[PDB]
Amino acid sequence: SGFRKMAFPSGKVEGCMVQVTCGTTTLNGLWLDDVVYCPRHVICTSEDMLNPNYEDLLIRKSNHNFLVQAGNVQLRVIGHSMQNCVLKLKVDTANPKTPKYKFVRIQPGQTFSVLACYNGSPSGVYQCAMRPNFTIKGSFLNGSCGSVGFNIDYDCVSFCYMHHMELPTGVHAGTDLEGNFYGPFVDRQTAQAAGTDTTITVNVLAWLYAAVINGDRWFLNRFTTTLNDFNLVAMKYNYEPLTQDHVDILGPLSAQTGIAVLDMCASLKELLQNGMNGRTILGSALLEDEFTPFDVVRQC
Amino acid sequence: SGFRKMAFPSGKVEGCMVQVTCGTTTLNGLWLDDVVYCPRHVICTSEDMLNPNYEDLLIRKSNHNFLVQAGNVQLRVIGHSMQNCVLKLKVDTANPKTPKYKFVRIQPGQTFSVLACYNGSPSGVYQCAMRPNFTIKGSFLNGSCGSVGFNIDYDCVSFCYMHHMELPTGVHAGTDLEGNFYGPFVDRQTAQAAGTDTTITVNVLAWLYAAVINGDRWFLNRFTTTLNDFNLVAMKYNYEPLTQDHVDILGPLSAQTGIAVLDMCASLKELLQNGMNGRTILGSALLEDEFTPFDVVRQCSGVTF
Ligand SMILES: CC(=O)N[C@H](CCc1ccccc1)C(=O)O
Ligand SMILES: [Cl-]
Ligand SMILES: [Cl-]
Ligand code: NA
Repeated sequence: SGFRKMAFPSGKVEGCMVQVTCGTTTLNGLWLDDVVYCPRHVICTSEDMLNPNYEDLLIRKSNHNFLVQAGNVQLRVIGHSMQNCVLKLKVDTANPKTPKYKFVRIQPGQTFSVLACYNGSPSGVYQCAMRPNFTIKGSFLNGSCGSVGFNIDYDCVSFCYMHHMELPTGVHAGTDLEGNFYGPFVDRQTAQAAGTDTTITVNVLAWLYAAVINGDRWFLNRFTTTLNDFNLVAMKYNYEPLTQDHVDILGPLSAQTGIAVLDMCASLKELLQNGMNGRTILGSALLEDEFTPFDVVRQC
Repeated sequence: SGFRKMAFPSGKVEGCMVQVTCGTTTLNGLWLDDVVYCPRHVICTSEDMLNPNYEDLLIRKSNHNFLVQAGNVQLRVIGHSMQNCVLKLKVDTANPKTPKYKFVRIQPGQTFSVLACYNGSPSGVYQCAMRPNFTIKGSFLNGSCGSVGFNIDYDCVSFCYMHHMELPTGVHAGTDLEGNFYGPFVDRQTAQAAGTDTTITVNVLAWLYAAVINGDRWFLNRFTTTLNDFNLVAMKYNYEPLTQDHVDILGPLSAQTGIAVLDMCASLKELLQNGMNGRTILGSALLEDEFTPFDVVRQCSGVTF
């Protein structure tokens, strides 16, 4: 037993990380088969940060303006194109370490691992969630752009995130591996701000079910709630509305513990009213929202 | 910016994980050069685990009693020996993915990454501290025995931990890679309990420095203190004593933030005596003690492997 923030093993992603240089700008690229994916803003100069014309900056590049390095090996760029906010550099070598992979666009509430990289080398791995405001609370320094987020279900790597920028509140914005931004953000240094963030209600409930599976019962109560009454209370605490989809998704955890989803909702209403009274749940004195129903069933 | 519980990249270790089976027991092995390391308790039945005679159980077994599987490849065992509570299975093939590595023994308070594995297959990686009572607060299910803990320094993997068992409190016990237990534990089915734990003071301070580097500053104050004064408050709150060595190790973070260690100790004294008054530090309502000073320097400067 025990309950930990756990990331996927990073090895299958490590063997895909390269350094991409264009101008004086170096960041990370993802090398799959014969394509290197990286943030298109690698082609921006210091005066092209506010309103870059990516189509114009790209057409002025030759393949040999792109320096791609896989460890000590210079890769030969033989093609360049742009898909949304992702630059794709065709190279003359397929990565021999390419894992089985796919590209998946995730929804808010979903979790994934991030392999934080600098100069094409891995620094560390951690778990993140896509926040309801379409940001992630990452750990990223200058040089981290092109680091990716991923899940590994059953030997196949699902790439879901590529890191593009830090917003003024210190949270992170990026794209799927088709180059489409999560949320209303753009790859320009024009003033942008995340929407008000909310707590991921379904994930809190999943983590309360995990606490019960690990033998915590102190926060349970004898009450139930309607789905509608729960949402009226929870939104006063900046909690996301719980949908009938979310209720359904919790069904297996409901069945394993024999606590109905709306009984557990009453427990969460009460925890929001009382706080923890100097107690902890699974080692936290806050209600944790970065574990999904799927994460809890995998780990428990 | 941002600050997360961050593991080392696990790829160098993923290439060393194998499945070891002896009779009805399957758990994980570490394949380095031509030796597979695993818990010696792989040779035990249920009966055996109550009062095992490992010497006796092992001399009975032959090489062919150990089934070692590296993905879909059987390795041939050509030798078996025991070192303390670890079994060494010599195999006929050196691991071609053996990284630069050494075996190291860590101290309580030091952190490392665990690669959680099942049937020889890597499942998850997480960061954890060797607790002052020599347990780790792990996440392990049936079949995670032989999962390992490590640090990376440049291109060298330092292996520091092998998982052997769960204690009745849900915390975990194991050995270094030379088979020496961390803490007062034995590999038998018996009544064993974790000693009462204590907070790793130098790590809480490191984490307060991480918070300041990330602009979380409300807990800072005009006051300073002394080791002796702080250590009387520490002892009272079940905190490890702060040594001069610990002050020295925080040197870099004190320099890089403009908060002296004893200035930050005065912040920590006020937090222990007063609580957080409904506030949070780096998204926690508790004082976090599983980041070392080196963890904070590494994460906040982007050290790479
Ligand atoms: C050095 C670096 O990594 N800078 C990025 C923003 C760099 C950028 C440039 C052009 C358009 C959008 C974003 C960050 O992490 O904040
Ligand atoms: Cl999703
Ligand atoms: Cl309250
Ligand atoms: Na102070």
